[PDB]
Amino acid sequence: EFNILLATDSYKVTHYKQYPPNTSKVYSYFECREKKYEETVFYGLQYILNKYLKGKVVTKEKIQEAKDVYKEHFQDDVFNEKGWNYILEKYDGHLPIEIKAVPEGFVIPRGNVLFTVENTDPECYWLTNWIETILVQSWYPITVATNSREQKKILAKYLLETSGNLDGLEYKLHDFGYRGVSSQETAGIGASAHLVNFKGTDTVAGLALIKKYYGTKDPVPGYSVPAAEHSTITAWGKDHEKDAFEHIVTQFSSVPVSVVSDSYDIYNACEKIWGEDLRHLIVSRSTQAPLIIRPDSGNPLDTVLKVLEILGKKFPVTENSKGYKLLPPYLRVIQGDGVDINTLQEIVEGMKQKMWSIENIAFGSGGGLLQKLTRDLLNCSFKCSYVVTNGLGINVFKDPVADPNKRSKKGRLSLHRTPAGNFVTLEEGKGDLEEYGQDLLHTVFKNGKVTKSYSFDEIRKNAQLNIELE
Amino acid sequence: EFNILLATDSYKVTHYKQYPPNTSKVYSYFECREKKYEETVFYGLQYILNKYLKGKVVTKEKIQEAKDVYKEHFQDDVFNEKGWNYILEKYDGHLPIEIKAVPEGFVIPRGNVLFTVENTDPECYWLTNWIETILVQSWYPITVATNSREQKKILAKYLLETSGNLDGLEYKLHDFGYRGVSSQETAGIGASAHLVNFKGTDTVAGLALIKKYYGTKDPVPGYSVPAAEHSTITAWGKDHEKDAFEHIVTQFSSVPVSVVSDSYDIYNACEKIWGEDLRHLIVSRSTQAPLIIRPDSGNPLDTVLKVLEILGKKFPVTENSKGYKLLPPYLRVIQGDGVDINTLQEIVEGMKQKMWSIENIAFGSGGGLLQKLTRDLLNCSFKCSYVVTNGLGINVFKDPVADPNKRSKKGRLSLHRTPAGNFVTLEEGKGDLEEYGQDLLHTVFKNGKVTKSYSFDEIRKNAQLNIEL
Ligand SMILES: O=C(Nc1ccc(S(=O)(=O)c2ccccc2)cc1)[C@H]1C[C@@H]1c1cccnc1
Ligand SMILES: O=C(Nc1ccc(S(=O)(=O)c2ccccc2)cc1)[C@H]1C[C@@H]1c1cccnc1
Repeated sequence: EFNILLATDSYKVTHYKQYPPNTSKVYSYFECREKKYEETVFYGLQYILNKYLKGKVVTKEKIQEAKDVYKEHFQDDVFNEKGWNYILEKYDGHLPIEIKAVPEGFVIPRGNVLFTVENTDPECYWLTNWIETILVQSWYPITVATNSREQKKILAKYLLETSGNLDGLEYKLHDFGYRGVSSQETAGIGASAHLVNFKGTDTVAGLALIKKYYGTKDPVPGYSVPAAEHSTITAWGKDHEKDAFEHIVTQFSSVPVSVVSDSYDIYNACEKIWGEDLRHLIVSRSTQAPLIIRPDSGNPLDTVLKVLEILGKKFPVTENSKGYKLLPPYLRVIQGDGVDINTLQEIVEGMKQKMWSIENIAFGSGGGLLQKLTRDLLNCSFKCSYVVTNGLGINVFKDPVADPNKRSKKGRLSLHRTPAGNFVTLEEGKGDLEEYGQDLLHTVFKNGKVTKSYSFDEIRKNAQLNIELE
Repeated sequence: EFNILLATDSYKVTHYKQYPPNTSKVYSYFECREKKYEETVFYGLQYILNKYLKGKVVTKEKIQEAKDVYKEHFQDDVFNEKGWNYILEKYDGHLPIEIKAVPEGFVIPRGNVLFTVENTDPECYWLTNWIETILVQSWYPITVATNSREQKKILAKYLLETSGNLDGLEYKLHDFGYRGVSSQETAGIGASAHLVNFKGTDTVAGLALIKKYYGTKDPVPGYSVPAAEHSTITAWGKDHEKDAFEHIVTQFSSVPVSVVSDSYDIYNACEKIWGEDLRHLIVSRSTQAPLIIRPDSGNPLDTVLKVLEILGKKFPVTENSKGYKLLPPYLRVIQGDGVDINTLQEIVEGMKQKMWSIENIAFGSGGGLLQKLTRDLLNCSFKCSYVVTNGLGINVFKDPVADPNKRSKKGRLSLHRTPAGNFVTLEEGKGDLEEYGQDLLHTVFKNGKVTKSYSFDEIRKNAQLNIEL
């Protein structure tokens, strides 16, 4: 049983006493602050609104629970029981909050307003920033989606250059991150964010999240293929690696199958086992059911190049119309160890220099894709920009002397199209002057209700690469 | 509804068809593989056992749900319906698995077995590694607890050197990480792991997790203090920072209060606002209710030093018995921006060089504490080491030619004390020889039941520093 009264930074419990007396409005906004990663994919707020913020989120029992916990946590009675009771009695426990946001999947340059939050009842001035902590966690799906998309750009560039098209791009980066994230909930959120850009995942948790909170026309948003792990190879015993390989490809003879080949000696496995002993079982496979050889150790670039070199001498290689080398359609490789945005770039460039097409390879990423990310990558941040005290609106901001990068925006904000079709954020309520057309933010939450939402299909469309559109 | 049949890496769905025929046993183990972080705090498994693995975790509906999902996910009917129905019918949906583990809170050197997993029914040979994915997520609380403990060692060293004792050590690193982690669940898990070592947190989610899954004799495991955020200062308007400060310290006049002081000019705030305009409201405060000044920007070391330099000119400073400078007891500082294990070390060393006692300062850490950590920090890994096929036990392992660091252990494992009091993991069932005393692994889970549990108090005792001991 989630309790929103216990889902904030502890100090926020004490803030209702700290604002100027007679403050009736607190207005705040979220941005990926300007400071690589010049544009961000806005994704994940809809999950948060539906799972945690909407409907009756306050009850008598939840208030009492919070009261009891904070009494001990602070060793003092500081909890705003009266404020929460007001929301319970007046609004049947629905949050008197209005949130405006850019559409999910939108790709927006750094330093723009992405969403705004304000209270709709003057008694609830303190509520706007109470929910900062939970809303700021949107940094995570934003960052996964953005970093995943940047990797897609790299793959698109190199696939296009070495093959002349983008066929299969959406399957070139596979999510291996389930075991490497910090929790089950994180796994679902992170996997869903990756699926904004790609269709391949082994993080099953992502599927149910998308189905529940976003929705797709297709039965599922993401797909996988049969594959071995080291245990299904090593269990056969060291002297029987060939027997394991034979059993596995025979069990999965009519569908694609990935077989990890580095349990003892990746180079021996490729040259002698796959390349000689079991070659007859590989060359007989359909192009719809390739063997995918999976190295999993050593220097990622060096290993990929040597594996390709070996396979190229054991199997018939062709030269595509761009002049790049291509394995036969029944044989592919996946590199799924040590892949992050940096090593991904290094590998595809190294392959290009050695005249190997990117068609030959797919990538798996686990820790790099879903865990090795923090809120400071895109500087995702929530700040108060406008208050009303004694009936007077005041534009407020921080501006630390030692770090101009931490300066925050002033006043009421709105997002607009510029004459050249770019994005601009207007401060100080200047959007009201109507010199930049209509505000692009939409009301997505109001008084306990979700007022606008997006399907996962819409989100994917919004997040497309320019080259995909082109 | 959580569904264990949908809580694994997709490929594991296909593994029941890949093991050698006639395999009746798959036995696997978890270690923080050897390759800085020489010892790890084992913490978090009990949460996973209770929340996800115990009791009736298989139902008719869950099997059908998984069948339907995997049919579309694989575009093929590969799911092991028979195997899961067997567990449902035979064991009322309880997992026929035995897990043995080192006690939670134990501090164990890298490269040792921390827990093992095996099937208790030959039909369920495939189940051992089905649950690898969910169990391996224990890397996270282990890593948070370990990294938090390592920072405690640094703090202990410098607090001892500059003050002669360890008073208040357990409040020197405060958890600010709630907003900076990836989910609500991660927040609770991570916060609870930090509380193995310290008592200060603003990540409230940690308290509920501890109360539900571990338990403490005290009402709560962690505590906080009133504090401002930038919004409660900036809301007063730029020209009224002083009014904000005055209002806040007066509202919280008899309890500790932290006030963020860098909204516009941290140095002006310290020298002119706190140091002159409002000095009378500070020097009158109780030692049990100090003002804690919070910088939040700039180079962390340079800023801390300059803040201390400023305050030392405006407030009466003493010299402790170790020769280090000490602010009056109604005034302290917290650095809570950009703190991680590396910068923490830099700050305390810099303070020591400038003759400032660590008594003067506490640290807050958010992203560095709970989010900027990965599974490869401690190389937390789950591997199969033993199987029985055709009634014969076989010791199995991986040993990749290009990376000896990824070699895994062979056979049945056990953990023991060495004659010198250290730890050793015995391989190949050699623990059976009884030459190394009792196995330190205890059965914690068997056939759907949690069989051994630890309180959070016990875990804290196990995880104590030597210096504390
Ligand atoms: O290699 C694996 N899967 C896998 C392999 C290849 C691809 S692929 O090349 O994109 C692909 C996709 C669709 C059809 C054919 C090939 C997609 C997934 C799994 C063993 C690896 C894995 C899964 C989970 C966690 N860690 C590693
Ligand atoms: O400074 C803050 N709290 C805080 C300040 C000082 C300490 S302390 O110095 O360890 C301490 C502990 C116990 C009693 C008295 C003082 C402990 C916590 C909160 C504003 C900062 C915060 C909280 C949450 C997220 N981000 C920043």
